[PDB]
Amino acid sequence: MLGLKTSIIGRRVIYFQEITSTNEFAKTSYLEEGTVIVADKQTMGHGRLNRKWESPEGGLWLSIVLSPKVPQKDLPKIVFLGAVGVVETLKEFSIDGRIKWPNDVLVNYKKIAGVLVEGKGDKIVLGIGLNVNNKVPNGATSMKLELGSEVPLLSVFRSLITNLDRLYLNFLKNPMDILNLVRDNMILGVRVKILGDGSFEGIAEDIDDFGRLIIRLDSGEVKKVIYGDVSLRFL
Amino acid sequence: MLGLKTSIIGRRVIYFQEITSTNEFAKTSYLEEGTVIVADKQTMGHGRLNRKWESPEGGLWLSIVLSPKVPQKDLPKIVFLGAVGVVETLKEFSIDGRIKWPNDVLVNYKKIAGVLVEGKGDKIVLGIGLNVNNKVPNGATSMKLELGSEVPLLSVFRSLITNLDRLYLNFLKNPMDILNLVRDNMILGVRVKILGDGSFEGIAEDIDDFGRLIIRLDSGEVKKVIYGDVSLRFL
Ligand SMILES: Nc1ncnc2c1ncn2[C@@H]1O[C@H](COP(=O)(O)OC(=O)CCCC[C@@H]2SC[C@@H]3NC(=O)N[C@@H]32)[C@@H](O)[C@H]1O
Ligand SMILES: Nc1ncnc2c1ncn2[C@@H]1O[C@H](COP(=O)(O)OC(=O)CCCC[C@@H]2SC[C@@H]3NC(=O)N[C@@H]32)[C@@H](O)[C@H]1O
Repeated sequence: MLGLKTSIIGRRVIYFQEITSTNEFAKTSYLEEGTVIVADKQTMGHGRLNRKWESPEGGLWLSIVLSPKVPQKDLPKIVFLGAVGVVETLKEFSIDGRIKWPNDVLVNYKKIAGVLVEGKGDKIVLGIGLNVNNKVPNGATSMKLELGSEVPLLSVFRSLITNLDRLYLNFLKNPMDILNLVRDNMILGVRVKILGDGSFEGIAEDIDDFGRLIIRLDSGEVKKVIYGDVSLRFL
Repeated sequence: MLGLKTSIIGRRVIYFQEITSTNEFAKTSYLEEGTVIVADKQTMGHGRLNRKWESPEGGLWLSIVLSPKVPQKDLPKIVFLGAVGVVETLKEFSIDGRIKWPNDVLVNYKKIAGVLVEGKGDKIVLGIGLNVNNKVPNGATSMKLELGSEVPLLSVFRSLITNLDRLYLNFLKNPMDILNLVRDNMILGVRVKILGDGSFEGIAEDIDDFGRLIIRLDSGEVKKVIYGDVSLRFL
């Protein structure tokens, strides 16, 4: 009854009034590629590790099952598909979303969305949490807060699914294309602090051909940060 | 992201762009009570007894998983729950539908919806097909044809699920209530013919406490028609 016209993402949609976590349900259940798991609220939503992701009613909490047939070397770029998809949807609603490498979307440096990709073999789960009309924690913002008025959640869902399907289809044929879109929508040219096994500061210059964040330290040393157990902090 | 407020029916919804039959999928898949299976189009939609149910885009094709902890005796009234639900939704949209025993909903004697209940063991599958914006078979009708305008399909879905949840919750406590609702919304006092072996004709007087159609033959003989492979023609 939703009348989705996408090719892969959105072929099927499983909606829940409440769920523990759409990413967990998607990882655990036997699902077809393109199936979207979405819930009004999550009781055990999580980000990066197992850090809690606030998922109250009013936001868009979903996960997408993917089985990309592209080269193994390209797989790490799925998180960017989610971030760019969110940015494109935000621009459709006239909200200035910008990507904070590697998985966050900010509006005036406040976190409006987070992307979490989890994989086990050939099955990849793309999770996206976007604050729409819900209350948010400190350090965050929402579409409603930025626009000053409520936004139809279903409209945001339709927009995002349409964008993700297009991005995913093109990723299958041109896996390098997404990097261009990321660079064009990412926060760069500013000082950042990279937190991981230790920490260092420098200018976030760009992302390379593998999506690694290129940082120029003050002494001129160039470091390449790869996606993993590393966080980014703006100064 | 649908924000459904129902108690049981609609706690979970599985949407398909395309499916063979929502009833078949509901019967062969483990699903919690209240799960709704809905699709934009069915390629193998079917009716009460070996007949195809045209399910093109624009219509509302869905199935609901139920597991009524009620006496065996009542199980056969589930079809009425669907029929009455459709009648209530149509009324909300300014359409006067009437029930043609035992599972049809007509508008000015033109079929606008059909109900199909299948008990395959543990669960009971309540299937409902309602013509909204889709093209229909000759002699049939749709909400769009009745209103002369495009009706938002999702609004019809929301309305119907809301009505069905209420009817079902009440049914679990007061199983006989549905009968009078059917009587007040069913086509009675007219002549009908029961086809097949032992065929006969008479006036459809009412439905009894078991949902059987009570027919008065011209001879004065009274016959009770049960659910099943029954074919009924208005004379
Ligand atoms: N609603 C919210 N908006 C902005 N920040 C939040 C937030 N809820 C919690 N936070 C904070 O932001 C941090 C998020 O950590 P990360 O940057 O590593 O992590 C992320 O940004 C990934 C979040 C993915 C969420 C979606 S919801 C659908 C799917 N199902 C799930 O269970 N997860 C995914 C936490 O440390 C929190 O303190
Ligand atoms: N779309 C339509 N609108 C009105 N009449 C139709 C129609 N499609 C077919 N018909 C005719 O109406 C009669 C219907 O037969 P019955 O009275 O036995 O049967 C019914 O009316 C029950 C139909 C149930 C349909 C739903 S769709 C969701 C779920 N998934 C399924 O596969 N089925 C259920 C047939 O003899 C057809 O000629």
